[PDB]
Amino acid sequence: MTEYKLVVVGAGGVGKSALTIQLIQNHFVDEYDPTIEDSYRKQVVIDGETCLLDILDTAGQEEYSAMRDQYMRTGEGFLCVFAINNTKSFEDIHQYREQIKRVKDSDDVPMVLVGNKCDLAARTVESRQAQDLARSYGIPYIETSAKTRQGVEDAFYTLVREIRQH
Ligand SMILES: Nc1nc2c(ncn2[C@@H]2O[C@H](COP(=O)(O)OP(=O)(O)NP(=O)(O)O)[C@@H](O)[C@H]2O)c(=O)[nH]1
Ligand SMILES: C1CNCCNCCNCCN1
Ligand SMILES: [Mg+2]
Ligand SMILES: [Zn+2]
Repeated sequence: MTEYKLVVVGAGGVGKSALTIQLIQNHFVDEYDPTIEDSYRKQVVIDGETCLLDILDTAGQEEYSAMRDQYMRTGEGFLCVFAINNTKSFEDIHQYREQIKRVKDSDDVPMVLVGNKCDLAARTVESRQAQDLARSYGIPYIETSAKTRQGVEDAFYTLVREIRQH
């Protein structure tokens, strides 16, 4: 069975753990819920393929940046997750994509840009400029809401498709 090693990157609080738990466990978490599992596994069906998903859930804080260089190196695809209500997290996508190309030694790693927290009305990152940042990266863009399950599978499965196409 094909195993897709996925790594969730992005600034702190954008919903990296929420997107991961909503995919593997079908349950939404907030600040009060534990998010220290880091490593996840689940058998899913993507485009008719029954496969195994290895989700490497990383922390977004700069304290764990040196810890992100060690793991995620063994990752194949990456979800560059930001929050549509936080403009800094969207422009922080710059330093995370650049941190993956330096661990991968490659300009085109299987990658995906994720705009999370779409349920909230206080959008500060218009989808237009997010679709353009992902287009300039040459990677797909997925708008998600880990709170309402919308786009959650679309983000992880499209990144898996990115791995296949690479
Ligand atoms: N409304 C809404 N809130 C969300 C969504 N995803 C995450 N959140 C909220 O954002 C906060 C951070 O969630 P979390 O998944 O831990 O984000 P994180 O990027 O993993 N943080 P860290 O980098 O420290 O691991 C929580 O309060 C959570 O409820 C979403 O899609 N919608
Ligand atoms: C709350 C949940 N923590 C996830 C892992 N991060 C360690 C530091 N985070 C600060 C608040 N983040
Ligand atoms: Mg987290
Ligand atoms: Zn945290």
